[PDB]
This record gives sequence, C-alpha cells and structure tokens, in this order.
Amino acid sequence: TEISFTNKNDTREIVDEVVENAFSSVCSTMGPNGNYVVINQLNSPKVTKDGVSVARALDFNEARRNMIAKIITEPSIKTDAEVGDGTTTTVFITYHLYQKFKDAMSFANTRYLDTLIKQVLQYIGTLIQPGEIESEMFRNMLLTSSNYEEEIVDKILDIYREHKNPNIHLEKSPMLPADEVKMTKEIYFEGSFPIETQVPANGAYVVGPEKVGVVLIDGSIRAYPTQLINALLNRFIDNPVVLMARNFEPEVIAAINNENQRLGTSRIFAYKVNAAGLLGAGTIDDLGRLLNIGPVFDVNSVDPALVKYNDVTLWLGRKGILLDKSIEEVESRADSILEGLDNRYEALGIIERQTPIGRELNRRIGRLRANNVTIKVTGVTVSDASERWARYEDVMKAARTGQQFGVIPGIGYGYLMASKWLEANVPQQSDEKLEKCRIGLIEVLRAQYEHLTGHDGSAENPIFIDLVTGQESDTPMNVYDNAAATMIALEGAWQTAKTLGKISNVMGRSNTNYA
Amino acid sequence: TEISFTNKNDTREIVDEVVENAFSSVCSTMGPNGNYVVINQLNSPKVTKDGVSVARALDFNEARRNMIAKIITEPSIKTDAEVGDGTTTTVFITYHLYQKFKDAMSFANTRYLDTLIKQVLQYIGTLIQPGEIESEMFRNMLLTSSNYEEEIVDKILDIYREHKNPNIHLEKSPMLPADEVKMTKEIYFEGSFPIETQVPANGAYVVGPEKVGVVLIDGSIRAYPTQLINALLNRFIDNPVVLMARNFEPEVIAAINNENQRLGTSRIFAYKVNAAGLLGAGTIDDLGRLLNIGPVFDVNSVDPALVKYNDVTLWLGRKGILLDKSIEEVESRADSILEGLDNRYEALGIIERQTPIGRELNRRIGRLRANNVTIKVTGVTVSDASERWARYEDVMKAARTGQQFGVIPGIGYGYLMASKWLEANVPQQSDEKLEKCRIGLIEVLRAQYEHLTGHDGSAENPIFIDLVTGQESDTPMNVYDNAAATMIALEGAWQTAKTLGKISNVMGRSNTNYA
Amino acid sequence: TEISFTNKNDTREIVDEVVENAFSSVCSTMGPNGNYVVINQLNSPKVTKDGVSVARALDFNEARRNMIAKIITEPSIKTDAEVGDGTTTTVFITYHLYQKFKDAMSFANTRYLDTLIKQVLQYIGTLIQPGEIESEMFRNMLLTSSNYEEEIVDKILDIYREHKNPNIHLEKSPMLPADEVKMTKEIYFEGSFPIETQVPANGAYVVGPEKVGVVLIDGSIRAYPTQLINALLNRFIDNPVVLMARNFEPEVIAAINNENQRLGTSRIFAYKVNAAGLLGAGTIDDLGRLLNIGPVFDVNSVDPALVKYNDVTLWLGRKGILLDKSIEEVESRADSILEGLDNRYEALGIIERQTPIGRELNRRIGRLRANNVTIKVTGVTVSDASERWARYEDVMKAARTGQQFGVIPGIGYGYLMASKWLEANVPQQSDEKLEKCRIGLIEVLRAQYEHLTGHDGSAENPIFIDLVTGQESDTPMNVYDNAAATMIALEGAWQTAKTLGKISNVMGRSNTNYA
Repeated sequence: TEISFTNKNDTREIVDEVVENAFSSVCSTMGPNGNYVVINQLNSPKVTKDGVSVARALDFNEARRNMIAKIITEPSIKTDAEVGDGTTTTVFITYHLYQKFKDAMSFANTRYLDTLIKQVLQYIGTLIQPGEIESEMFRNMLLTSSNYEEEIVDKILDIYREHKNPNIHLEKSPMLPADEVKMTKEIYFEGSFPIETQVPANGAYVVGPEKVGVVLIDGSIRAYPTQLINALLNRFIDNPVVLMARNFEPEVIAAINNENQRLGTSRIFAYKVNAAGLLGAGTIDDLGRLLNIGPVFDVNSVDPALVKYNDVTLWLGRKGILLDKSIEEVESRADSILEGLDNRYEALGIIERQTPIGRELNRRIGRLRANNVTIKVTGVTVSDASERWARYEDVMKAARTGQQFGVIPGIGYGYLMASKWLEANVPQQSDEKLEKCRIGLIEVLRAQYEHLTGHDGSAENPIFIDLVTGQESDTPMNVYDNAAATMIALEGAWQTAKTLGKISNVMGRSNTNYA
Repeated sequence: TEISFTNKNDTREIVDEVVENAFSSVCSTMGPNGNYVVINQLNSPKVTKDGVSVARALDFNEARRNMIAKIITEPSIKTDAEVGDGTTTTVFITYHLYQKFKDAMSFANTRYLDTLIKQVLQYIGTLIQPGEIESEMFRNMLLTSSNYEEEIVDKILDIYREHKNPNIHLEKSPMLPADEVKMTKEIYFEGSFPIETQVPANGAYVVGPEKVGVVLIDGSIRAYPTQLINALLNRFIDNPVVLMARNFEPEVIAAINNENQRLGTSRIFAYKVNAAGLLGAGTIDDLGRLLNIGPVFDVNSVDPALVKYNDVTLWLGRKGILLDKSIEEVESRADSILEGLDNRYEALGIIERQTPIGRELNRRIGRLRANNVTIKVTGVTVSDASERWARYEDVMKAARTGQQFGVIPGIGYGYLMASKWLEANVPQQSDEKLEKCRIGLIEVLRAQYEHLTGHDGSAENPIFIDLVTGQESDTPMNVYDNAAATMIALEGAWQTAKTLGKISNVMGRSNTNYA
Repeated sequence: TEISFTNKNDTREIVDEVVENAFSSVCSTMGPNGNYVVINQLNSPKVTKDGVSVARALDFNEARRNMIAKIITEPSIKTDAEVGDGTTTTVFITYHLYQKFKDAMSFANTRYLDTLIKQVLQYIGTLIQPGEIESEMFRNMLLTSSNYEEEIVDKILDIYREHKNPNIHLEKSPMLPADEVKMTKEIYFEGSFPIETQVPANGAYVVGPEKVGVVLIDGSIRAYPTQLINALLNRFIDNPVVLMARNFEPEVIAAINNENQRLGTSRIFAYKVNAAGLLGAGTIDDLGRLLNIGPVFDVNSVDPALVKYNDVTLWLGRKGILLDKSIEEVESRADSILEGLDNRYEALGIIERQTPIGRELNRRIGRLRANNVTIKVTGVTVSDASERWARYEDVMKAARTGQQFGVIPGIGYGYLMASKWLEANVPQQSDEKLEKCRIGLIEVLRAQYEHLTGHDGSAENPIFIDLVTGQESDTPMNVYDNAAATMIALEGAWQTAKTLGKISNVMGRSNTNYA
C-alpha cells in the first residue's frame, strides 16, 4: 500500500499530474489581475497574490506526488531567495518546456537546445536596455510589491536617493517607534579571529591601541608560519602582530603554543579574509599602505614568518581602524574609491549581458566603497514586521538589479523580439527533423506574453510578432507601455528553468529506500 | 484523505456553496420575522436572533469549507469592531456582490467596482443627514437591537435625555434590582506601576501632600526620566512629582539606579500616556493643558540634560487633584465649552464627505472632557450579563455614531435613493458592455428592497422606483416609514462588503504548508 | 503478514516482475540519454542517474519481492565495491541472460554455456588495452571533462608522473591560489578503542610512542584470555603494553574492563586489526620487527600475557605511530614496501588478464605503499568549485581504475568483438538443439551495444562494420571513436550476471521462517 517501482506509466502520469496542478496555481495568478490563493496554515487561512509561498506550500499527500513536486518548487523559490521576484515566469515556462516529452536525447535536440538557448541568452543580453534610473523603479514597484506598502518604496528611494550601493543594512524592529535612516561612515569587510588569545579584546574584538604593527601576506604562506624568530622579535613586547591572509591558515593554529606557551609575550594575530574571489590583488590593496596600513603583498609564499622588512608601533594610519568579527576601517582616504571606480566602470562595461564571473570583483568592491546607511522600521506586530521585512527584501534586491544589473523592458518583449531573432537565426531543417520540430517549438517562447494578455483579452500573439509590441511594449488594449519586468530573474531564471524543463521530462521512475 | 488542490471544478462548487449556507444563516434572522437559529453550545442549545454569534459559530466539518468561510465570518465581526451592527447587511450584500463570479479582467468590471462604489461614497457624503435627535434614535431602536430588548436603550435614551454622552463608566453589578445612574466629580484616567517602587502610597494609593510641583516630559524620553536631580531636590522631603512619560523603555531601565539606589528619598510616580491619534491637534491638547497637569512641552530633540529652563511653584490651581489607582481631578476651568464648539465645527464642517478616518474623537476623546456617569445594571450571572453586555456595547456605539457622526434615515432609504443616484449617475450603456452589465448589477442594489419586502409581499421593484421610497419604503402593510438604520455601518461595512465580495469570488485554490 | 508458500508459477511471476522491472529501471539510465531515477529519502527526494544508488534502492514493499530483489542486487553492489562501476551492466545483462528462463531444462547446456562464457571471457582477456601511462589516458582525461580545467585534468597526471599509485583525496576551501599537493607518509589500517582508558589520548586518540612494548596476537583471539594481567603487572610502567588483537574480539572484554581497567592499570591496548588477509599479518610485521611491533606471531591466540616471549620495547625506529579511529603511521623508513610489494608488482604480471584471484588481493596488498595526496579544491564561485569538485571526484576514479584495472575499448567493442569471435565461433558448432538455441542467444551478447545505441539506433548483426566497429572503436554517432570503459566492469559484470542468470530460473519457490 505504498511507493515502490512505478514503471513508467504511473510515473509518467504522475509527472504529467503535478506539472499541471502546480502550473495552474501560478498560471491564473499572473500580473495585474492578480488572482488570490488561500494557503492554510496551522492557524487561520492566509490569502496571497504571488506564487512564492504558493510554491512553498504545494503539498499533496501521496508522497509520490509531493516528492515530485519537491523539485518543481525548489529552484523556482530558490531564484527568489536570490533575487526576490521572478518565480511566476520560471514555474510557467517550465511547463512550456515540459512540452519536450520526446526530445531528451543528449546529442541532437539538446545540443541544439543548449546552443539555441545560448543564442537566446545572447540576443537577450544584446536586447537588454539600461534600466538604471529610479523613476522606472517607480514603475517596477507597481507590481513587485503588488501596490501594498509604498512606504518601503519611499524608504528605498531615500536609500538610493543617497549615493549608489552603500552598506545596505539588515534590521527589523521588535520595538515600536523610530523609523530611522542614518548615513554613516563605515568600510566593513570580513576579517575575524583564529583563536580568542590572538585578540587584544574579548567583548567586541576592537584593537585597543592605534598605530599597530600589521604584517601583510595575502596568499598561501606555505612556510608553516610557526617560525616567528625575528619577525615577532621586532615587535616582541610592542604591539599585536596582525597577519591578514586568504584561507591558508594551516595546522600552525595548533602551533600557537610556540609563541603563547613558549617564548613570546606578543599578541600574534593571523586569520583569513573573505571567500574565493578574484581579489588576490585587491583584498590586500584595500588593507595596506594605499589606505595606510602596510605592504600590498602578492599571492605568494615568499617573505616567511622568520623575519620582516620593518615593523613599527607607528604602523597604522590616523583613521578608524578596529578589528572585529569583520574588520572595520572608517575614513578611507583614496584607494577604496580608486578600486571602486575601477570595478564601477567594470560593472558599467559588462552590465548589458550581465556575465558576473570575471566581474565579481564586485562581490565586495562596490559593496564596500560607498560607506553605510543603517535602516530601522516601525513594527507594531511581529507578523506585519516580518511582512514588511519580506517586502524590504523584495525591494532591496530589485534595487540591486536596477543598479548593478539593470531592468529589462516589457514582459514578453524579450521573448517576442527573440522570436524576431529566431527568424533572424537559422530557421531551416537542421541535422535532425526533431531539431526542426524543436525550432518550431522554440518558436513558442511567446507563450508568456500570450498567457499574460490572455488575462486581459485577447491572447493572439502571432500578429504581435511583427511590429505592434515594441519598444518597452507588450501591448494590451490599455496603454501599450509603462510595464517593465526586471532583468536577471528573467534571464538566469529562464536558463535554470530550461534545465527544469529538460530535467523533469527525463525523469522516469520513483523508488523508496532509506539511502 | 486530506488537503489537495481544488481547481476549478472542485472549487467553484465549494465556494459558490459557502456563501449560501452561510447566506441563509444570517439572511433569515433579519427584520420582524426573526426566524431563529439554534446555535449548539458545549452544553444545551442556545437559540439566537442576532447574527453576531450566528456568524461566529459558522462551522462546517471539512477543513476546506471551514477554511474558506473563515474570511466571510471575519468581516462580519469586523463590522462589530467598526460599530457593532450591520453584520447581516455585510453577509447579504457580499452575496449580492458575489455576482462577480467571472468578471476578473482589469479595466471595466473592476474599476466600476472601485469608482462606482467611490461615487456611492460620494452620495454617502451627500445623502447622510446627520441625525442627532433622539426621536430618530427612537426610530433606530425599533429594529437595531433585532427587536429584543429595550431596557438598556431606555437607559441610554435617559442618558441622552440628560447631559449627552458623558464618561459612561464601565462596571458590572451583582445585584438584581435598582439600576444606578450616578454622577460623580471625576475626570477619569488610570495609573499603575511598571516597577514596584513607582507607586506613592501602599495603603490606599492616595498621595499624602497636595500642591505638587508637577513637571512633565511628554515626548520620547530615552532616559526613562531620571533627570529629576534639581526639580526633585527642590521638593526633596515634601512630595513626589506626579510624572507622565512615554512607552519607550530602553536598556537604561537597569540604570534607573541613578535615582532608585542613589540619593533621593523621593516617592516617584511614572506611567505612560495613550497612543498616537490622527486628530493630533485635539488628542494631545486635551492631555496637556485641558487636564491642567503641568506644562505643554513641544515635540523636538533639542535642549539636552545639561540645563533646563525653569520650574515654577504656582503653575497649578486650587481644584480637585489627587493621585489614586485612577487619578481624580475635578473643576477644570475655562477652555472646555469653547473648545468643544470649535472642535465640533472642525469635525462637522468640511468633512461632510464623511470618511471614517478623520473624525476619531469618538474613540475616547470626550470621555476625558465630560466628567463621569457611573452605571450599575441587573447582573446576577456571568452569562446573561455578558449577553446584555454585548448588546450594551452594540447599542451604545451606534448611539455614539448618532451623537458624533449622525444617523441616516431608514433601511430601504439608503439603497432605493442610492439607486436614484444611479440615475443621477449614468444609467445608460457605459463605455463597455461589461460596464453596462456592472451598472445593471448595481441596479440590483434593490435586492435590499426585495429582501425587506419579501418577508411580507410583494417584491415588485420596477413600479415603486419613483415616488414611494421615503423613508425606508420597502413596502410592508404596516407604516411605510419611521425606522432608521445607522451610518458608519452602511459606509464601512459596505466598503468591506465590496472588498470581500471581491475577494472570495476569484479565490480558487486551497493549499497547505504547516508553519 | 502471510509470507507463505508461493507455488510455483507465482514464483515465476514473482521473479519475472522483479527481473523485468529491475531491468527497465536501469536499462534506460545507461548511455547518453540517461533518464533519471528519483530515489526517495525518508525526507525530500534525491535525483540520481547511476545504477549504484538505484540498485541500493530497488525496494518493493512486499516481503516476497524484497526477497527476490535481494539476489539480483547483491552482485550489483558487490561489483562496485570491487571496483566502482559495473553495476548497471551487471543487472542489465542479467535480464538479457534470463531469456535462458525458457530453457529451464539446462544441465545439458550449462556444462556447455558456463564453459563457453569462460572462453568468451578469455577472448575479452585477449582484447586488452593495458592503459597505465598517460598516452591514451590523456585522451581519457580529455574525454571525461571535455578538457574542463587543465589543473583538474593534468594535475592528477602530474601526481602519477612522480609518485606511484597514491591514495588520492580532495577537499574544499574558498580560496583562489594553487591546489595543495600533500605527499605525506601515512598508511591506512584499522584500530580504535575498546574503552577510552586504553588509549593514551582522547581527542585524536594519538599514541605517544616511546619504549613501546608490544605483545602480538595476529590471529583471531579465541583462547579467551582473562589472564592478560600478569605480564601487564610485570610490565606496568616499563612499557606501554600493546596487545594487538583481531576484529573478532570475544566477550572476554567484559572480563577485561573490570580487570585491567582496575588494579593493574598500565597503558594497555587490546583492540582490532584489519580483515583476514596477508596484510592482516603484514601491516603488523612491516612495522613489526622493522619498526617496533614485533616478530611474526602466527594466526592464533596462543601464549597470553602471563609473560611475553621477549620484552621488545626499545626498538623505536625511524617511524611514527599514531592510534586513531584507525591507527596509522607517519614517515616510516624501513623496507615495509620492499618486503612484499615487489612480489605484488610481479604479481601485477597477471594484469594482462587480471584474474579475480588478485583483483582483491593486489589492491589490498600493494596499494598501501607510500604518500597519499590530499588536496583542496578551488574556484572563484561556490558553484564552479562544486562543479570541478564533483568532476575531479569523477576523474580520480577512472584514473585509479586505469592504474589498477586497465582501460578497454568499451561500449560494445568488447562484446562485439566477442560476438564476432563467436560467429567464426568457439569451434564446436553446436549440434545440440539446446546448445544451438543457446549459441543463438549468446549471439545476444550483442544486446548491450544494441540497446545502448538503440536509445537512438541502430545495431544489427550485418551492421557490425558500419556502426559497431565503424569507425573501429567505441562509436557514438558524432565522431565514431574516442570512448573507453573500464575493463573489470565488462569482465566481472559478465561473470556474476551469469551467476544470476543461472539462479532466478533454477529458482522455484519461496518459503518463510526465522532460521
């Protein structure tokens, strides 16, 4: 009376059965006619607009059906865990590419669906328009908040009414009053303690003295740095010898006794910086003498822990320098601004296609340079504080898109003009007739605008291939414009839902063990 | 055997049904023919007229229908949170606005439920005569209690036959005869302790010495005001300052030892004031100067704890001032009558349109100006005193809307003349055939006519449009007029009958997560 | 509950509904068009491909079908316990050997068939490519990753360039610079604690080897010595008394934790060794007389710790011993490998055929030699780091098998040189009609290549030279060459699928009891 081999037809019509009634709960709910769904709780019923929590609660009770829906819901909500909004297109064209019931073979109709979606990504990134200003973020907030609380919209318009991308703050309010927006000076990036005995403080880990001797070795110092025989002897009773590096902290974390238990009353300190990024020349550059600490040392195992060039109790600069769980420098002089302008024009160059890898020096640079704005809300109840927190997370990632990424034009416009492009690209019968059938099916990218204007009437997209829907235009019979979806959801979520449409049809069984 | 999807065929016939056997549940119990409903209890049955408990006990057995009807039983009690009555108006016309089964497209058949009910709100501001005389409350009380009990209504008509709407005190009475209506010498609000040392007396809570130098810090006091080091040391042995504070208690509440544990033999008192109201020009002017407690200090963040302005002795006057469990102050002097005239012109003059927000003096503001009336009623048992207590709170708030808002004429008046308003507004074929259909459906705001005169016969509405309708004329063979329905019910319960006959039609799913 | 007699056709169709739907489980998951299998957990699913984690999970609910699928899958996980792959080829070709089902009368053509399959395997052990150098192994690493990363590709080749046959390990670290090649001398073998009082350490269990007096029980400790305290008392602080025992510890340990933990409380060790093999007596001997454990003790439990043979304590050599969860060494210098591993290297003269006598033996004895490279993965994002993580995990297994088990031209090239070899046959042309039908179905040695291309098509027996051996290699329908499988898979899979096609039709019934 349970689940076992289902072969294949009770797992053919069990995956034709939950890509339908998890599709039809976010096919009606699209857009301005934003049809509600009541989700039960343990408690009283909640009623909702969007498919986010709907896909969270897509719970059947036959553990087969629930099991299979546990993957059609999963990246469609992980994508909005990333970017906030954009599920309702993913969980839509994951059914319009689940029309691929036959074409699961690796060579022909998925090499011409890797390359064809590759040209689609190419023409999209070509087609992307500079959605940067906040008066069309006023247009985006019409739908990304479901016009619920424009107070958070006014807050984030005050946020990026200040300089672009400061330390955008994360804070709720259990207390009642004081909506607060404070522009402060903070250069906050990661650096912590290896051992509690390495820190001058223990409460807030702040370095006690200023002008403190800091040794700077960025890369893998593979000398096994327990051999502090003259480098530590330069600063023997003087100051905490601070080392900052990447993640190469070897078993010398057990050889701390060679100074602490053995000779050496100094206050040695040696820990890593943020995770794997291209900042091998930047994450020591923002530290050092370019912002007045010390030498910008290359990723190398040279200049070991034995002896240094020179260390002094005049070593830091006359700015705000404190070790923390993530080390804090205030009053940055020039170099953070230099690397920030460098990666700013780097984030102006390749913003249009938006390939992050190669540009994700912007993982920190751009997050770091513009200083700090701290935020506080008014929470009258835990429930609506969490709701306005979720809406704050909606609008702040949308602001991240509208600044670092961009905002694409209208809704199916990047698909209907992609259908012009799939008239521009190869329309012939390719090396397989299934590939010609597949370009006949990737003619049907336009289903998103088709179904969206089927909320308003009528759903006749093939006339609208030619000229009528353009530009920033996916024309209903209302206004023809003033609707622009966001960008990186509509592109990366597009690609990972192509992976969804080719994965959930190449699924063909179900079993039950325990591992 | 549990929750699933229901769409559409299992959710058209699951929410087209629970606005029927929750429709006959509170449309039967209307009017003269008060066709009872047996509500089961934990015990023996209760038999009921009034639709409050009839809505509150709306319990099917399936979690689906229960889960749906939880949001149609909720505006019924939100009507009671608004005024107290109008529940069966709400459920009746949320079903006669459940004629939006299929009309979900964007422009026409939603904006003639937005703008058309906006014009009906315009004719609410136009139509409602402010009924202040109690001979129209006489017309209200014939049916507004569901023709059940007139003794408490006779009590409140004696109150409004005496000095109208005083501070009616709230207290039970465990004795059978002798309903007491007594007038005392009281201006009434309360005071208690957040901290055990913050009460002056321990025997009977009465402060010993009079002629207190009473300083006030009105705004957000982050210090939890232990700042009294000079104005308290000028009255070091005499008496404690009767202080008033705000609800902001930060981490300094452990640091109030600067007054508690340190010097100062004082007997200090501190408590909060009410929350913020949007008639701020009246609901802090009644607190600061009209009670004559102390100074009127402005809301700002200037003048820190270094030095203050002045402390005078003779700020108060020879009147009744005593601190107790509830503070007693008697004989306010000069501003009450002229201020009451000024604020009644301010709350009657330019708000003829009558939005509910904008005239919220009827919350409590007026029970602080007017002195006191203590009442003692026929209570012998918790159950029936609770029942007449619920009916008491139903009738007195409708009476206070008759005192501070007004009372519109009758039940058949506000739809059969607001259908003359749909001849004042456009009755022909509008800009869309969907708009023509929508005003043809709002032409059936005479369903109230049909429902009132179908208890007696007959519901022949096309003839009696022109001249018969006044007042309340949904023609019985009795009187044709002379009973009145209340005002803010037929506005606000009307508005939430619009929105919740606009919600529970388009909802088409019922899912589950579990917290 | 009613586990009973099936009789007997209900054991034809309790095994034809196990072997057939076990076959349609993992006959699709081969090849390019790998249709996934969704293994459940008792939580949310795990979507996988290979027949390893499918054949773990071929779990019908019924106790008859579980009973039958416990014999088709015990070779499927013993196959990849032996090497790492060959599972899906095993339990595929068991169904294509279980059309011998119809020829249940088998003893005439089982002396024939099983000797024929020996000659077929002899021909497969004629069709050899002993790929040990990086000539075509370069093509293998080129083909397993499409040259993903030349670090990931050529780095393990660089490990094989200098250091012979290492134990390769990999880790993660969120850092960019080069991978951490760690050629450190530790050799894995087994030993842990019976009681925490036995080990000198408790964090990492590391022994502190000095004057180490070891008494050796190499064998199964079966003489039940409770008398192990006399030489313990004679050798109390004179040495850390180390008794080595087998993994078969009897329940004398309940008479030891109350005896030797008590008075007579020296640093006593008595726990497990590795499994029953020649290095079961070899890992205690190469570190034995050479590096202070002791001379050869026979596989026995004779002469307990009344008194030792010799008091061998101070043989502390150029070595490092550390007890662990499994006790290992650090930097041994004696001829531990020159004692026996040269005999294993000349026993790698079999690796032409690589007979199963040896496929366990010389991996267990020979691959415990020297340095074991343990690295950490890099990658500028988490996602690509996980990608090259998994892909380096992939490539090290094929590299291990290429060093270990050879690399054959695979897909059907083994099987369809074999079927051509059986066309111009094993020269006894079958005069027996049973044997003639059986050689006609050992012409369904072709079905693995046939079905592997028949996911797309096409293999027929006059289409040898065109599609099978055109072009003269493993031929996918792009380039017709450059693919390779591991040779042990299409050797041992064929052997044990013969011993599952010999069962399961000479199976006739199904009883129950608990012994």
